[PDB]
Amino acid sequence: KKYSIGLDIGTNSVGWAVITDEYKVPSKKFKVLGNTDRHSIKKNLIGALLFDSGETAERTRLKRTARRRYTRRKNRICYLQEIFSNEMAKVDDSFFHRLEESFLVEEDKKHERHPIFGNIVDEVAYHEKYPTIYHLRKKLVDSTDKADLRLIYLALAHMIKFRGHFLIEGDLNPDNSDVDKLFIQLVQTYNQLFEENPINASGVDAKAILSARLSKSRRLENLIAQLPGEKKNGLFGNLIALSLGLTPNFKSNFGDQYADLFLAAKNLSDAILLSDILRVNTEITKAPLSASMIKRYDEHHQDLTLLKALVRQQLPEKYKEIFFDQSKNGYAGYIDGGASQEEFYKFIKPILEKMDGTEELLVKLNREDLLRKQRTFDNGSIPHQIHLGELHAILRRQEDFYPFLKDNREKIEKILTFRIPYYVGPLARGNSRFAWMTRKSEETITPWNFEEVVDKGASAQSFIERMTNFDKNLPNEKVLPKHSLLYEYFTVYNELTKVKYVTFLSGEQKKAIVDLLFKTNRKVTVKQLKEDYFKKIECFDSVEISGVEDRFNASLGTYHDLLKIIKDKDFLDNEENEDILEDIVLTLTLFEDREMIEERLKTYAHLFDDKVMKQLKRRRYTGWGRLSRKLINGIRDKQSGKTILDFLKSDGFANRNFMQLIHDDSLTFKEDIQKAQVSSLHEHIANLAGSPAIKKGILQTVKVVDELVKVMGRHKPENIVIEMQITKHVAQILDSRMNTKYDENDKLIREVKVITLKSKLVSDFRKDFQFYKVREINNYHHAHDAYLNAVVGTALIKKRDFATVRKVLSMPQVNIVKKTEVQTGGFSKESIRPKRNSDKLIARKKDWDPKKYGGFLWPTVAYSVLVVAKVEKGKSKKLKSVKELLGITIMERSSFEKNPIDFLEAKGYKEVKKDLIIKLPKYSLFELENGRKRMLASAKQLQKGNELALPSKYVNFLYLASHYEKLKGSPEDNEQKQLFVEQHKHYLDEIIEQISEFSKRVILADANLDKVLSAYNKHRDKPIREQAENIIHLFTLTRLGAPRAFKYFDTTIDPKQYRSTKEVLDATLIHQSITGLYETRIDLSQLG
RNA sequence: GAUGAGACGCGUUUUAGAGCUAGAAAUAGCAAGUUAAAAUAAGGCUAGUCCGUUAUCAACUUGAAAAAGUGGCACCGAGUCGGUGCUU
DNA sequence: TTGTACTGTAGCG
DNA sequence: TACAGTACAA
Repeated sequence: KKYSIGLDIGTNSVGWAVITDEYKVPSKKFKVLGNTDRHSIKKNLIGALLFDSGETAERTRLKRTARRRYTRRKNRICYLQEIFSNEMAKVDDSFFHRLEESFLVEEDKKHERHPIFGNIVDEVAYHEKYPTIYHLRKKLVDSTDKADLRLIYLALAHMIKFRGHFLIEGDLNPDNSDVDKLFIQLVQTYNQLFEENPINASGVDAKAILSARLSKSRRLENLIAQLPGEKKNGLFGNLIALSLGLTPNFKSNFGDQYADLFLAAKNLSDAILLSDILRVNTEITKAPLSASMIKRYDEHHQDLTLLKALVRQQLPEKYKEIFFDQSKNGYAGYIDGGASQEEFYKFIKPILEKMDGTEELLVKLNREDLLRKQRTFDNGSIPHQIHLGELHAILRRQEDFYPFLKDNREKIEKILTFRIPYYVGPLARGNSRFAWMTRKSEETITPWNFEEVVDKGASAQSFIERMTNFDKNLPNEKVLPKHSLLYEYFTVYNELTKVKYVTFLSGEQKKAIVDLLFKTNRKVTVKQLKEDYFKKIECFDSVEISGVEDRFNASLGTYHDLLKIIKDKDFLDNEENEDILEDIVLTLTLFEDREMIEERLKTYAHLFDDKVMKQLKRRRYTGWGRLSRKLINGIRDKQSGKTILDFLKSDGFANRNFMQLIHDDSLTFKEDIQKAQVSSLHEHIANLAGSPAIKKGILQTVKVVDELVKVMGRHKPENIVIEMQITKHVAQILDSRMNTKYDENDKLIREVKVITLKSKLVSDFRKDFQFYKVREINNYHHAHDAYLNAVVGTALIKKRDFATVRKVLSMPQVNIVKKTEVQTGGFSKESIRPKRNSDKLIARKKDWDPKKYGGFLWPTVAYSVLVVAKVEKGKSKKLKSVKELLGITIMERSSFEKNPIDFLEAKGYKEVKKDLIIKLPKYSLFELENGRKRMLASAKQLQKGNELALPSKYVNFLYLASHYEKLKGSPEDNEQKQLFVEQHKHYLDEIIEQISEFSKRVILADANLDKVLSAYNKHRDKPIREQAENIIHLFTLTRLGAPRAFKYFDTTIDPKQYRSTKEVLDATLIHQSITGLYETRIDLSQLG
């Protein structure tokens, strides 16, 4: 009557099995629908579900974010066009239209082919006068005469579109960029640090002595040569090296006294970077980025003509290969091909080594300066303030000439400078799953009127309530920051409570250790404890400490940070100010923009003010903690009256750890956790947590349990065995769904007992008693693993059977089911291919013909559709009937599901029989002659779908033949396995014949069969190890799935691809259930 | 560790940046090249500076959909399950 | 003009 | 690893 179900859940597989109380898997005659002759097939209640891995939403999030960025960039361009329209439309009637249709071929182009002027003479004059955009930018900055309005528009449109980063706040100044002033500040703070023997010095000429011309290690002698009173190994060399990112010997040169020197060295380093990002830097006043790129263009031109002359005169061989070929990573490949800067350097670098006199040019490669482009991967560090200043200079230079620039200077500057804040989110109207913003009005949001439309308080508060995460130990409670005061003091006390001294720590000792050392220094080591506390206070000469090895991993960074921003130390040591300080760290963790942070902290202005506020406004914290206030110093024990944290302060002689406070059942804390932890099936799965790779596994195993209950007359099991983010989720749902009855005195009736097991027990059961398994032979190991889970679980709850378990491990019929997916994702591969005459190119837009504009390729098929119809064939037309599959792609999926009939007559199929349209997803199973099974991978690709059910004794033979000397058991057992597997060595020559029969029956890969037979015969004499590993990889030939290229000793066998789905037109399609015990067999040969 | 927000720089694609000479030419020699526009999932309607690659999905009967319903047992054996016997 | 075989295709920090 | 591009059998 009663039965048990065993499960084994993985990321790609869910194994399931039914056992009785006699450890036997039942077999039942299952009814089969469809038009086939078969009405009932005998099936066993053991099998496994195979499925695709569940993906995280990350890639979707990146594509979403990028798509928003492109939309907003186009919107900025549209805003600038709207500003220009009223005047420039009088200047040039069709300028924006030409810039819009610049992409089109001339025959699609309604207006003239030249985008800017529309006349060839003025376009050539523009390109001669301004070969790059930077020349036009620099002229518009540096010219006082009346300029043409369209060129002004290209300048600001280039500047607004490609606007640079916002990693630096506020405005730029030479006080941060010019290295000399921060060097003066750094030497000033060093001198006030010691004042005995200072190196007093003026500013430094960093343009040679610290930037790329003598950067990194070279500055440690170049700058030292101007100040020989200090040295490269000295502390001045130390600060310069720290200003160059090196690791100097701080311990040899020498407390938070030196932290000022460290931070000033870091800001000096920042000054060198903002100097070196621009070539000209301080060498000229006008248009610094435009000037830098014009200089780069001039240097590129002269070095290019030098390089061409030198190649043409001294080594004319491969002159065409460099400058004409455009395929072998030459200069023509650098410009007209897809060769990077470093690839072009790497191509000509052995060349330049071979040629003579290249030294003056090769250093430009060694400095990465040679023939650089103006649009490069290195432009990512360009701040937006440079473009802002350039745009401001252009509008101030043309303010009086064009009045609408004077009326809209702040408008254009706001278009460039506006950033949607971290906390506002998307500017939706409720039609977004992600948006949380609250409007204070119902109108269009522009950057000019952003500050009077969004309710920043309500949007901010919603942002707090969404972004806050919730505690793993109690999911209803808000987490603290990882940089919270109580979080750091929690982990400091939790690390300190496991320290034992020999001459455990008591409460007063721990409190004094924290008050004299942890609340004084960032890093505390064992030597500091035994020297500054035990000898100083406890008067202990010799102390041995075993709790901590070298130093404490936890530290009070946040405490000393607050002690830095305000020096009112007793205020930090006051328990009344704890919640206020928690609110500040909650403020800086959540927000990154200065405005709303300023609004939140301004409430506390009546406690402290001025310099402390202006200082603390620059601090920011990142990350979030794993614990809540309501657990650390929250719930209280009934008998002791102490929390987690109160127990951490004092626990008598034996000190108890947070995990062991949870683990101990003698307190009410476990009860307090479990009574508060608890918080349609689709509605029930819609809220659960965990990684996507395992959530799929849980949902599919509960569905498998649903189908299994449906099979067995709705009778419940006696117990269900479950394998071990998911640590209670493994049981949670199935306890809730099986156990649905309760009484007034019994809180829950245990009709089904959910038994939890670890993989160590089942693996040890397998390793001890010769019931071995491998992954390469077949996917029967999942079902065998689950059935073994059921066996051991029932045996342990209860506590010829060995013959039964060996027979079940050697039963051939196991219901392997590959779950059938409609494919979802991007409908094509992302590389845009160039123009071609092929019709296979996918159009990138509705009006862009891919024969002229290129397009995408490799489309993805969501599912295939079997159609029977008449197709127009032949010059002398007649209507021939045909049955064939057609692959529906992801882009055509919706258009197919709106009206399948019209979509099929769009493709050439007429007189389509509508009722015989069958939907075939990926991994649709077809059966053919001699039991050959083929799996539909696409409309024009099949896959292997048959299992080689090799008897268990030979699988034992293969496992023992491998791992020949790495058992790590006992010598008697190891030598017994070796001699016992040597006594069966003829199993090798029988298993190769097993492979031959099964592959000749259902794989049909005869050339590959002869290849592996010849390679086996000519490698017969090699020993057990490497032979026994190569037969393991030959099961790739017989394994279900796509045909992969496996490899023998030396030869590599290419896969045999089944690129023909014509044979499944007459096969028997199997509609297999999630457990596969119910099937619907349709004989497609009777259709059409 | 799941999950979200805001940004930047590249890349790709088509076009614009007049190629010259010898040429019946299939072409040969030379010059030139660094930049810009437009798009970056086709598109969708509640038209938002929003959404569109995450999750979900055997077949049949009801139901717009949600969702519900849809398939006997015992024994002997085992090449992807077969056979024997009761039952409506 | 239609099927097969072999090799190459794939946008990130 | 599904699909593309080129190269042959009829």
